[PDB]
Amino acid sequence: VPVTGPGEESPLSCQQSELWFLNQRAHLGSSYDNVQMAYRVIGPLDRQAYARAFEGLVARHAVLRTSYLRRGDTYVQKVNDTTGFAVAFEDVTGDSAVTEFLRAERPRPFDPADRHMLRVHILTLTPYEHVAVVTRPWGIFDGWSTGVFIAELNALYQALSRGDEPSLPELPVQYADFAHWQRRTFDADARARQQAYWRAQLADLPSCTALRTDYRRPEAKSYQGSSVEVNVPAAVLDQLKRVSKERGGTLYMTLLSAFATLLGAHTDDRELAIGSPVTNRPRPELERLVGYFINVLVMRLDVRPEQAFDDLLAQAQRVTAAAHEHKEVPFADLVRDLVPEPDPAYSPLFQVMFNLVPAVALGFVPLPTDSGTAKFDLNLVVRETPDGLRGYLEYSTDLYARSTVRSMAATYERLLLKIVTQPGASLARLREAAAD
Amino acid sequence: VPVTGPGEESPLSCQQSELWFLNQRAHLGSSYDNVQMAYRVIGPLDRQAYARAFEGLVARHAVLRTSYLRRGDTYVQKVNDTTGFAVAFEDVTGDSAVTEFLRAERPRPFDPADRHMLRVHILTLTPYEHVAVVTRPWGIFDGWSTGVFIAELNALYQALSRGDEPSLPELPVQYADFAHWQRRTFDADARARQQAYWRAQLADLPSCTALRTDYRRPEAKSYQGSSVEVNVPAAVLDQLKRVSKERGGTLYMTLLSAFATLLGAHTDDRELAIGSPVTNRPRPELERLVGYFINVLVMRLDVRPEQAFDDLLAQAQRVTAAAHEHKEVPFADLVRDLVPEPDPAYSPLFQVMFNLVPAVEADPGALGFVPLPTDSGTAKFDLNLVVRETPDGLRGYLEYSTDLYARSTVRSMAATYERLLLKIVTQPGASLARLREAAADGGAG
Repeated sequence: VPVTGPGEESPLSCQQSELWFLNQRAHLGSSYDNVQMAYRVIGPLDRQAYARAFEGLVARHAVLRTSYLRRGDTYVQKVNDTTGFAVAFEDVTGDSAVTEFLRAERPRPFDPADRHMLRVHILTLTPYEHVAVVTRPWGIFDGWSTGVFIAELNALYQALSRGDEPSLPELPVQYADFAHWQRRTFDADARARQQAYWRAQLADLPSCTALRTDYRRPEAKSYQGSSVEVNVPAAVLDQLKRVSKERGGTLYMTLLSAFATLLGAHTDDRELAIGSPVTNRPRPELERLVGYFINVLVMRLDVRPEQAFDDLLAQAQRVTAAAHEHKEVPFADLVRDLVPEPDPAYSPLFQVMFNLVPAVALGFVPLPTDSGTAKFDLNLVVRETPDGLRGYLEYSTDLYARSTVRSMAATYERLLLKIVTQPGASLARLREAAAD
Repeated sequence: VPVTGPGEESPLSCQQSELWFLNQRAHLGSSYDNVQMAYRVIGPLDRQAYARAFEGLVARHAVLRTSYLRRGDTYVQKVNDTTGFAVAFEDVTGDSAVTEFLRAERPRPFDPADRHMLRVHILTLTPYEHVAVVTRPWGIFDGWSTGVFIAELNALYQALSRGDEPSLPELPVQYADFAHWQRRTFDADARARQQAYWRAQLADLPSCTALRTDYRRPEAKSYQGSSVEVNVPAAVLDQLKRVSKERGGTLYMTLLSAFATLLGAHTDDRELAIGSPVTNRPRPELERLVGYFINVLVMRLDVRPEQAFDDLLAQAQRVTAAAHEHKEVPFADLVRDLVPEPDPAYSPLFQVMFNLVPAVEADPGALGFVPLPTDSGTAKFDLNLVVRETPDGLRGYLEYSTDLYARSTVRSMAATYERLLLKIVTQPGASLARLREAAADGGAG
């Protein structure tokens, strides 16, 4: 319900506890974590109409035009009018020039006091070829919001180029209203209950995972990394979705179990802590908004090699269900409460992350950009697509070489198929089968 | 003379005003400016002997073992012992893996209160090939100190490889003794005089150059950049030296004049502010130390197109001669005095830098060295020409900000510079405009 008026300051969210400037690193830089999205537009493009489409898209969503102010010991979010935003134009010749311009564009600092958290550039190569550049800092909005952003941009441009009136569904509630609703629902009791549950669940947990690396762990993390591509065919993904249904779980649980089985071949521990970002949209009005609804949970999973993968999958389902009940407490609070002094050589409470994002005339070709960053030792971000299962494995170059991570992705691809074919075997047998 | 005892606190020298923790940037990080020196050691290397040679350097050179501790609103240098230093050994298979390892290791932080201010990695590739990574923060030692460091490393390694003992010339003084002398060798008057000279010399100057760029200038500098190669034949260098000695100047003056003439084709200002780093080692004792002895001086040149090149050469001689007499006050102090509020769009007090690196001065089973190209993709200035003298001619690169320039424009600028040098060689008394239009015969790139 609307509980926000003009000139009123709203608090933050549980998922807004790690935007980009609440996780500052001294040796890395404030803007090392910016998110840049670039597209190539093909065909006769009404450039002014496309700029107006971006203007209207910014004016439609209030997260793209919200500021952050320091009120004593805490911060508040304020909504600004779309006045001031403008799409910048530049004539660029060649692909290498575009790449160099993008590399120069991404690390430009964003400020908490910025009126707009977005930077839009249209690069004019030819009268028929253009490049659209979208840049934001970390913690602004997630992949769901990105798909909504792109779809609404395309619709509004199509409705505005040929002099028509744009027609898009009205957004029922604002993000600030959602934060206000969560504040009054989650004040002091459920927070304490979830914190106690995570304290008891994550008890007697090692501070770090004894994962074997190619290079010695430095006394301080550099957070420089790369990524390698992982691809799963559509038939294997369909078979995974089928085998997940028979066990009463979802595809995310099966894929997380596969990731846990992958990591047991490089560690001697029996308990693996795998972080995982999960969507928290507990209302019908939130499936359409643009914003950050993602929170991080640690999956404490027993990885004894002698247990059959069915038992592992059931244990993973139970752990996810128990964590899905306690997904409201921010991960930063858990880290600061359970690790008072973080060792600068590794990431707190887990060193491996798994992510699964749900499935989402001019021609559009996305421009891949490698940020060259790694917040964890490993990070799996996989996507659901009509032609299969596509994603990347983000690794740290302090500890790992490229070849080992590529082999890890390949054996993960083999492991998914081996799980599909023979789910009745144990983890040791599964890894032995996937060794070849 | 040595006036320092063990475990005694010492003040900071003038060239130490720019190490890393007094020139931090919020969005760049603490370790964006780390100087990674990497080179390939080819042939049979005694890896443990090489590590012992680096340790002997750390023991010999107290700068590589000095800590920096805050005492109030300043910093002091305390010379720790040689205990603690060790060489990290890693096994790397592949040059792309080496490049990724270098990119990851370079931004690893250094602490002001560390016991040793260098990281040495002997990346093992094959039994007869190695990569020696000497990563240090900015301001630890400079190019001349880099040459001294490399020569002493070679001497120590050649002494320790076989069953011999180290035999190196004894160092009469230490950098702490140099700092004590430098703080003694003024009565609060030299700083005032040099500050007054530099504030009077740069007065009535634009806060930024009106140079033409391919792209519009962003609100904040991204500090990303690239470079293009500059190459000059040996004969052209010899003729340039002949012209310089005929006119009563040096090679640096002629190259700076040529650089200023090149920049006139891309601007409408009648004056140019060009920054340049210079060596300050005013003692025979300091000529073989390891340390930081570089200050940055800015050269102001008039580039009106109706004047002959000889007038520009004379003006360059005058300004360079006057600059070397006032090369003690740090450039950071000049920036603080003359620039109250810096603009994040451009570098302060100058956006073009010209650098002339001083020149650097046989067993069957010796080792070969190949300096790995360390292009960090950083740019502190809009344009940065860095050249050095070699027996094969003149070598260097032209560093440009990627926020403003495409590669083709800077490549055309480099070609125009190399053509203008030859035009100057073959035409002594031409005019600036005539030289520019003669050097423009590049066929539009």
